[PDB]
Amino acid sequence: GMQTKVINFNDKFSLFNQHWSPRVIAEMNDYQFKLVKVEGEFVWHEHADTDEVFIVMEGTLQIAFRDQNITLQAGEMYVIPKGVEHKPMAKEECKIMIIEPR
Amino acid sequence: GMQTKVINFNDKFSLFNQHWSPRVIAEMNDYQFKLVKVEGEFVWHEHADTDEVFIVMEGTLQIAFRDQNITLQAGEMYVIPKGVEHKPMAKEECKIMIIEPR
Ligand code: NI
Ligand code: NI
Repeated sequence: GMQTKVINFNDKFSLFNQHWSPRVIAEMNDYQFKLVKVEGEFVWHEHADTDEVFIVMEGTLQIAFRDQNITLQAGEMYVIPKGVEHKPMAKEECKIMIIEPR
Repeated sequence: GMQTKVINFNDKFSLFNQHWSPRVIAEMNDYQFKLVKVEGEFVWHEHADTDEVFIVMEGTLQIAFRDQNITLQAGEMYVIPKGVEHKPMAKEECKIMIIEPR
């Protein structure tokens, strides 16, 4: 049945504990919805050809930009415009969802 | 500055009470993230050329299909494949997010 394809975020987060390792949970056209557990600092990087979306599901995420840091709480999102250098970070474990093209 | 671009779902949902009237809260490439308040039944329809994502933020949503029904709670999502007829319904007010091409 179609109900089996209803995705529960909490159920999906329970399946892995590894950090900085996105899990694809759904596809929409040529885009993917990915769950990630993060802690500590990522690296400075950019996506030259696409905007990237961060939705915080649980915890507190920071994203460093060249002149400022932004803070995202649970129930908040941000669109990183294409070509913009950034470095995601989390003081404690943070549960996020990323949406971007395949 | 850039913190002004952080989107809080509760803050956006509090800006309107009108039902079945999606409000665009963000854009990712040629896609839109839209918030909607729904209650009662919609109509049977399809999107021939695109998948459509529903994410329930608060309440309970039912989506009727021609052969079966699914139920989504807060913290759950479903991808309606392109060309598939469906009719969203909510017994009580339900807060949702829809993601699809502009
Ligand atoms: Ni990135
Ligand atoms: Ni629809």
